[PDB]
Amino acid sequence: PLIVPYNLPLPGGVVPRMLITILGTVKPNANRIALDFQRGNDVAFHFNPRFNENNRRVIVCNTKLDNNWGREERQSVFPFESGKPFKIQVLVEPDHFKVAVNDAHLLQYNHRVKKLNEISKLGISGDIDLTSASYTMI
Ligand SMILES: CC(=O)N[C@@H]1[C@@H](O)[C@H](O[C@@H]2O[C@H](CO)[C@H](O)[C@H](O)[C@H]2O)[C@@H](CO)O[C@H]1NC(C)=O
Repeated sequence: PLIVPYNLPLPGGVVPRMLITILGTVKPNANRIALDFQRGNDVAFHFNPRFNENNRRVIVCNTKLDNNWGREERQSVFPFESGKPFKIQVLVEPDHFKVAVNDAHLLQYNHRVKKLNEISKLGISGDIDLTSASYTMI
């Protein structure tokens, strides 16, 4: 097991065909999970399952540039459950991050930060027990 928050270095940045796999279990009565793909202080892709935003479960995705959050992209399909093991796979494609949860496609996020090679770390945080975080090329 890994200590949360966990920083996964992405040496030389991300590139198309890189697959990141995250295995963990959601804590009971979780509030949030977050993945933050970083370019220095900037957040290229923030992926943020929220378990109780005004008694709704929602995934919020966004980009933070110069300390400012941009336009949120919201997904109401919510495959995480409190107390239960999950797998998140993030596949870098030429034009977007593609995210699957428990083997099922969830969402795509168009690249707003376009210097992919500068996206050099992934932060994993939130209400989880983290089992594994790794990457491979497909
Ligand atoms: C309903 C709505 O628009 N709520 C937003 C919050 O989502 C937003 O929260 C911040 O969201 C960013 C990602 O976009 C990130 O998850 C931060 O950790 C989180 O604090 C908040 C502040 O940017 O703004 C709310 N908007 C309003 C109108 O208050």
